[PDB]
Amino acid sequence: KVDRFNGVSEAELLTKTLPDILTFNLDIVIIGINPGLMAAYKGHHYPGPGNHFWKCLFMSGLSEVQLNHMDDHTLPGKYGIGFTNMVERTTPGSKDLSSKEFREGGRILVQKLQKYQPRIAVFNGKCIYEIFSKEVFGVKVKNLEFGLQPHKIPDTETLCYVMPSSSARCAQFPRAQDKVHYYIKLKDLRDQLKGIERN
DNA sequence: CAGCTCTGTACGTGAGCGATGGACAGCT
DNA sequence: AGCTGTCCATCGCTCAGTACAGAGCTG
Repeated sequence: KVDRFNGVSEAELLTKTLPDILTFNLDIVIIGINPGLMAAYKGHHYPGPGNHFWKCLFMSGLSEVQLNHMDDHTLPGKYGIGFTNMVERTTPGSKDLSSKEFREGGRILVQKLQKYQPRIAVFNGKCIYEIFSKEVFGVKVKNLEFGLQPHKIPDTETLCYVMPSSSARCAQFPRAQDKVHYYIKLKDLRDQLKGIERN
């Protein structure tokens, strides 16, 4: 046996959830798939020592310094960034989640986005946008692409932006460096929106 | 046949944890 | 010089979505 959670069982973590960090007037809401074990353990967003989220946020220039999971509550006020997940239930990986859980998450998610109305809904993972698109827009494309989506959240001006998951489980974008392009394009989209709005 | 959905599988990089053993200091 | 134990550098093992082939299904 290997002690990964400082004496806390995996079974206890599987019962924990991760709070949303949402406010009104946000530029960005990072939508994770669900909490992984370390996120359920810490009660903070993307604490995975290998998770690329905080590294990509810094390397892209979305944060001026390298931040970590303990900084997640400062993001709404300082950077205009919030957090939620498509699915509430904690699991080791995306593969443990059922189609029903994802669709229930999708309905709750669109209601949250319609309430907070961030400038950009950022899907941190292709898999959750695949479900969201079919469920909310009734659209299923053969080749779903990353980046800006051609659909706004219904009854809002909220854009949908898709990125490969920040999880290092994903072999197709093996390093933080391979995902940073999407974070840079996110920053550019944010800056472009703030330019049009300011007169 | 030809699209589709569904499921099983393979995949690159970097980090914590636990085991290993060489360096070395304190003893006598 | 001989013994013994700690430190810690280092290594192996495990871990943290996505694309796609092929089966099964249906138009």
